[PDB]
This record gives sequence, structure tokens and C-alpha cells, in this order.
Amino acid sequence: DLLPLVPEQVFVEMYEDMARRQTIEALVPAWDSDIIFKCLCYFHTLYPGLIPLETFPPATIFNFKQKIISILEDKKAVLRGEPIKGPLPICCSKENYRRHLQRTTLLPVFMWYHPTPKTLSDTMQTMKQLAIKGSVGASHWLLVIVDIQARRLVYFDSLYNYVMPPENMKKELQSFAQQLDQVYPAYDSKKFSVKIAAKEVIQRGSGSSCGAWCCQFLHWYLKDPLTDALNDLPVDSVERHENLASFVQACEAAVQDLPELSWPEA
Repeated sequence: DLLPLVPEQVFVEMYEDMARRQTIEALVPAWDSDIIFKCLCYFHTLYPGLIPLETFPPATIFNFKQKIISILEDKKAVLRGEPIKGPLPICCSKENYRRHLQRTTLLPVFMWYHPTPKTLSDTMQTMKQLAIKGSVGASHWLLVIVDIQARRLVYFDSLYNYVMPPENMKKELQSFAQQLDQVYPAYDSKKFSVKIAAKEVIQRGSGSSCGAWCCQFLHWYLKDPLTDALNDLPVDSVERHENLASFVQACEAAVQDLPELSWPEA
């Protein structure tokens, strides 16, 4: 039997997939902690209810719940004229921080995650290693929105199930939600609800657009806390990211002439 032709193009069978991924990677490069923070400061000017929490160092899977509880307990104190006990931000005066706490209705909690580290310190160490070599690697940004006004926790994973299956995260967040009912109780005894935002992979074809996706979802949520934008997405991976690219470009222009490393006034 005649031998099959083996072409003198080692990668040709992957050309289409490679071209799409290269296109996507070029459209939306990685967003790290500093630009995310600038974007949050900008978002606050548009939506005063959003407190621009610092992403340095970012929360992790090991301490995001403790960080949220500290912030809410401090907000409770501020509304009662009592001392705050939580760690203070670097780029904000303590007085301005108190005013942000008094005003905020929504905590944008960005979590930086990597499969390998098993502790908070290991995670920070991994974060440092990757940063100096300029690699994303297997790291991933996640967003937890604590909507105080609606008593809603929204979990956004652009890779859908990168940390754990969505039902396992649902379970963990549901237990956390009832802890928040005791920590930050409501007059009418309305319970904190939990929403897993992503029903499938949004970030198809990319290893770097996670940061931008989180900020885009947040902005969609800020425009409409009932948004179904994740369902109205284009099917094509490339089209999704060229829409995201316009968002990114608009944001980067919007913050270009905004003050560096400083919170806006509450």
C-alpha cells in the first residue's frame, strides 16, 4: 500500500487554531493588578457605590472571605462612628477610606489564583516568580462581587470551572453567604443570595484576557445588576475578543490622564 504523504510543514495541521489564538492573544493582552486598580478608580467616578479596593496584594482563594468580612465589619463601624480594625489601603488616607466605606454599596473583589500554591504565602511567592519573568502561566483572575444593596454575591470565572466545579463553588459561597447574614445583618432579614455568573467558558482561545473579562463583566453588572450579557455573547471566540478589545481601549484612554496610585474622593 502507498505511503501517506507527510508534508514538509510540521505545524500545518494546527495553523487554523494557532492563527485564531495568536489573533486573540494580540487583541486582548494581560491585565495585571495595577491597571485593574486604575480601572476600578475610574469605575468609581462613574458609579460612586463601587469602592475601588486595592489589588496589591490581591485577595486569594485562601483569604478572600476574611478580607470581605473585615471590610464589611469596618463599614458597619463607620456607620456607627466606631474605630475600624481592618488593614488600611496604601493609596488612600484613613479619613477618605472611612468615607468610601460609608458610601459603598458594592465590593469588587479580584482574586488571583494558581492551581499549585497551597498557602497564601506560596501564592504570593508564585505571583512574584511569574511577574519577573513576565509570564501568565497557569494563573487566573477571578471576580467576586459583593453587592451589599441587593445582598448578592456574584462569582465570575471566565474559564467557567478553573478553580472547582460551579456547584462546589456554589456550596462554598452559600455557606459564606449565611456567615455574612450574621456579620452584616439586614433589617428585613433578607438573606444573601449567590449567583454563579458563567454557565460555560467565556475566555475561549485566550490565556491572557482573564483580567479584562473580569472588568468587562463588572462594568456590565454596574450598568445592570441583572445583566444577561454573558448569554448575548457572539459565538465566535475572535469576535468576543475584538469586542472586549474595544472595551479595553476605551478604558485605557479613560484612565490615561487620571491620577496614579491614589483613590478618588468618595
